[PDB]
Amino acid sequence: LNPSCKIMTFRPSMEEFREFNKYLAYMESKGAHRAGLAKVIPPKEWKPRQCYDDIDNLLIPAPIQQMVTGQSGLFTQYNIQKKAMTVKEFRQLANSGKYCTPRYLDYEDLERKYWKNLTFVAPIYGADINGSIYDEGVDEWNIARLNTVLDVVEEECGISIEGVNTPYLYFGMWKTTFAWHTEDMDLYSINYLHFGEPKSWYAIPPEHGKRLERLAQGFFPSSSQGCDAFLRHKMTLISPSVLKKYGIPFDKITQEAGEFMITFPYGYHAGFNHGFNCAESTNFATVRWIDYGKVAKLCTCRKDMVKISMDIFVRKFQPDRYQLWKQGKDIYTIDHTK
Ligand SMILES: O=C(O)CNC(=O)C(=O)O
Ligand SMILES: [Cl-]
Ligand code: NI
Ligand SMILES: [Zn+2]
Repeated sequence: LNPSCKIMTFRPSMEEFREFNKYLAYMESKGAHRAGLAKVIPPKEWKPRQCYDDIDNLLIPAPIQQMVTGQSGLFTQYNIQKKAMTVKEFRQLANSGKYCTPRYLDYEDLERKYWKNLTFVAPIYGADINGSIYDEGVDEWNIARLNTVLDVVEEECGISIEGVNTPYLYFGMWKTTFAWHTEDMDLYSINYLHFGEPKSWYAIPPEHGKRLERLAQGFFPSSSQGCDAFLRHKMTLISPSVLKKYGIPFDKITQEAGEFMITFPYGYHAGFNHGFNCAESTNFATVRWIDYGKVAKLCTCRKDMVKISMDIFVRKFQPDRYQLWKQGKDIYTIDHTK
């Protein structure tokens, strides 16, 4: 139990680290999941890639100019697609006077500059690129193959996981933003920062998630009017100032190069990149997630949003409740602490 619900940081030895699934279980046994987010710093000797030089040549097919509109800690974000770009070209763009990180004293100061400068120059994010940049043969915490319940269902049972378990690359520059969200189907996610400047995160404990949603609904009654789960559009920014004022409990932490972040089922998070960087992420599941999956509020307003059938997971891992669940009689409220 982690009763404060504060974001925990783990520093495993190489032996404790080798097995991702085992380590995640250890993390949750210390109450890591109550914060909605955790940091894992792997041992210094562990390198998922020996040389990042070739990545400069990688193509970013569809870079995204992030346009923010709003005022005083409350913003909506929309994307404008830009020309394809190599990573080398993107790096040079990010480091130019227009797009580079401002001078700052410390992270708190930099955070302050972010919220103050959001509606000026629009940053460009190289987001959602299919792929992994781990060397072949790296078997520890390989984002491309984590072997979680998600992978078992896909391979043993022939069920479509939706490419929820496929790796994505994200090249950030200063001010590039990720709006408040939980993962598709309220899954876990894992995020590794390969190289470059940090990434700052805000997190809300799963046990206070509904309070963020309520606050969001108040500030964007428009958005809310058109969609039960509008936060899933990933367009809504709410500053910590606004959160503090309305008493939404949250925590913050900065991920540095070589660090893993793990977000947990129904753990709301958001944040921004400090400058040029490269992160790799995917979604994954555990048995504990199943109850979240069966109860997840989905996007009602679009066509192609991600929706995974929960039938196989309930049938295979919750056989005691399967029939009751299919009858609509599996009624419960989730203990985000267990
Ligand atoms: O780095 C980003 O663009 C945001 N990442 C996440 O929301 C995540 O890894 O779960
Ligand atoms: Cl700035
Ligand atoms: Ni996320
Ligand atoms: Zn929607």
